[PDB]
Amino acid sequence: MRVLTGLQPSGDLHIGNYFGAIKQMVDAQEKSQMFMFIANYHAMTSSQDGEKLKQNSLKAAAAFLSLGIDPQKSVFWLQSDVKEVMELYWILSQFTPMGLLERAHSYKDKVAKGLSASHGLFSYPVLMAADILLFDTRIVPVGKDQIQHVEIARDIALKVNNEWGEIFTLPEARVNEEVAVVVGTDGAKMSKSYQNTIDIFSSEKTLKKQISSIVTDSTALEDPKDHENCNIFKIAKLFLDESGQKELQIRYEKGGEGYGHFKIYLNELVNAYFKEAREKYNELLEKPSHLKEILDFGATKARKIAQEKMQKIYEKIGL
Amino acid sequence: AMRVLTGLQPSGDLHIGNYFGAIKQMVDAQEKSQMFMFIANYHAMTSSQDGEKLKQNSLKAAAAFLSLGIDPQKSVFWLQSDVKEVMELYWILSQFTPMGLLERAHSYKDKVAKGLSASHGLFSYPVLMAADILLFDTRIVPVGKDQIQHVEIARDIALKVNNEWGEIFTLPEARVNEEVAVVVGTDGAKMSKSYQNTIDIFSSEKTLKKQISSIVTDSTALEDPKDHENCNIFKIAKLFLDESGQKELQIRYEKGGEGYGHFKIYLNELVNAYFKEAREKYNELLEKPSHLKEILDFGATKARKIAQEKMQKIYEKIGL
Ligand SMILES: Nc1ncnc2c1ncn2[C@@H]1O[C@H](COP(=O)(O)OP(=O)(O)O)[C@@H](O)[C@H]1O
Ligand SMILES: Nc1ncnc2c1ncn2[C@@H]1O[C@H](COP(=O)(O)OP(=O)(O)O)[C@@H](O)[C@H]1O
Ligand SMILES: N[C@@H](Cc1c[nH]c2ccccc12)C(=O)O
Ligand SMILES: N[C@@H](Cc1c[nH]c2ccccc12)C(=O)O
Ligand code: NA
Ligand code: NA
Repeated sequence: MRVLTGLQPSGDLHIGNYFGAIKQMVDAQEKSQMFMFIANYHAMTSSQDGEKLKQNSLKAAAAFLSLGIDPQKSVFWLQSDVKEVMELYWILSQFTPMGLLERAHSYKDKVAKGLSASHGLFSYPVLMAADILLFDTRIVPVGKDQIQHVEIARDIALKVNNEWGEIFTLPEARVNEEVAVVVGTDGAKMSKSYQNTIDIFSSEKTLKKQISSIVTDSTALEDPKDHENCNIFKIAKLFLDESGQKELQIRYEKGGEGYGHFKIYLNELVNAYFKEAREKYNELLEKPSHLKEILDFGATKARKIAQEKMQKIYEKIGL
Repeated sequence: AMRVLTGLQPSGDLHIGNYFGAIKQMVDAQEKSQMFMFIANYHAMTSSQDGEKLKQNSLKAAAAFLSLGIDPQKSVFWLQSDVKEVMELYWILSQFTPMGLLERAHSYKDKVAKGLSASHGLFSYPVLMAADILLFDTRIVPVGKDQIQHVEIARDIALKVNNEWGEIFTLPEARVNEEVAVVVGTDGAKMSKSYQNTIDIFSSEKTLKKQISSIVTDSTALEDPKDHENCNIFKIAKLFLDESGQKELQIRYEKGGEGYGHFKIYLNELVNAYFKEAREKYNELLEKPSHLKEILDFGATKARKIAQEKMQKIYEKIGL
């Protein structure tokens, strides 16, 4: 069962991304050969500022490598280096009823929040179907809002298979509901669109600003504090084993220590936890030639698989 | 010396109406125009996914146009799918294409109006066509009224792109070719495949004999003078005859003593001799695939160099 994950290059990774998905992805690499790609063609649907898009791609590559993606075990590349996905995209469009795409909620949702009503935004799910189907993907790890896109991919595969014979694997979404939802600085679900994030690859000065923004109770410094509902505790939990959690909890219930101290402590836990990844990340961005090499290594492996599939597709479509 | 670009998407068998109505003009434009012509095989995928047939149609189309006069040395002639850059450009242009432009395309509207369901491919092809045009800095796109809106769409995309990124694309213009003398079919009506009134270029002599035999004549006795002004044999023969050739035929008509059966026999001789070289070349290109490939490969290298230069500029703007 091939697992394939496309990764958005847009924006800074935050601890919610890390504990909610990335860590699981990294720890799954010994279980099977996993496929992961930075989806920079898809990033063009929300911006055409090339200088920014290009840096976003480099940074995303460096972030995921530094967080534990192993290019030896896995197949990790930049979407735009394997150009076969473009041709399959066009071929798959001949099998995609407009009806299927007009219904898609993701286009409506993105338009409603201000994105441009463009052909690229509308066509987003077809290109993603090409990503999935080109590599005979069985399982697509996604957030809940990308489930329908995977479903669209499958519907397309069914239409192709019905016409051409069983040439595509039928993909299914995998969402993990087991995972804790990481609260942001305001108490709501941590997300970039809420600007309530604690970012992984920021300077200590920047991280301090973020942690300081965390909303808390009005409870006096002297009085016992409720750990169960405290955002700081809730985030600290991510960095603490059983004893450390209890030790912090005990500081909460004693009084004489304030949330300002708890924030100081959280800064320490966060800086220490991602210390190694941050240095690796800055190290990769400092010498971009090594990053290009890692990405090229990954592309070579993905391209071989893509080229094998395209040869079969070429037979069916007459290329 | 403005660049003229035409995508070619033939269907069924080519007939003398396609030839004298469009192809000859295109062939003759080569010496004094900068002509780019491609077999639009990506676009043919919108109405068929029968790969076996699609592959053959492409080979036949390339062989046919080469046989009838496309000069690979003078012009740039290639198979669309050999220059893959066009797919990448198509995706980039989609980001600059508002939905309303494509929703208003008649090719999509007409389909939905007659009840049918449309594929994303049908909806999206004006964008791919815009990529075809813009990739090569086309100034002039020779098209049928059919296609005017598509060129306008390509023009709107280019303007949007240029507004965002600078001088990236040349603004293309449609050229409707006017107003070419219609070719009469075997039945008196305009020759067309829909009517089954055609005379085909690359058929067997048996099939040509059959088509010519079907030409509608008048009931005039064998020996009597024939009226060349109303005769479809004569009207069709004119295409293959110079002014004094027609005159010699017309004398034969006015003289009498020769029947329409004999004029049809004559018409066969004219058509077979006129296309003899093209047919032999056509068949040769299909029987020895390597020769056609060499020619298509050459065309593709000339077009690809231009496409690569455009993409280098595009890459700087989109971050690739
Ligand atoms: N606050 C969060 N808590 C748990 N998981 C999260 C959180 N934010 C993102 N994820 C995970 O990361 C993925 C979605 O990332 P994404 O939506 O692009 O980032 P963002 O939160 O900024 O909007 C999903 O797998 C989701 O499970
Ligand atoms: N009878 C004709 N006389 C003049 N030109 C023609 C004729 N039939 C076709 N053409 C030319 O050939 C081109 C393609 O026509 P096409 O759609 O292949 O014909 P049909 O109606 O047989 O399908 C047109 O752009 C037109 O200019
Ligand atoms: N749409 C995905 C990114 C993506 C692109 N192609 C994919 C293929 C498979 C899985 C995910 C993707 C996201 O928003 O995160
Ligand atoms: N759409 C054209 C063929 C075509 C594809 N791309 C083009 C670019 C320019 C001119 C024509 C084309 C037709 O139906 O005949
Ligand atoms: Na978000
Ligand atoms: Na017709």
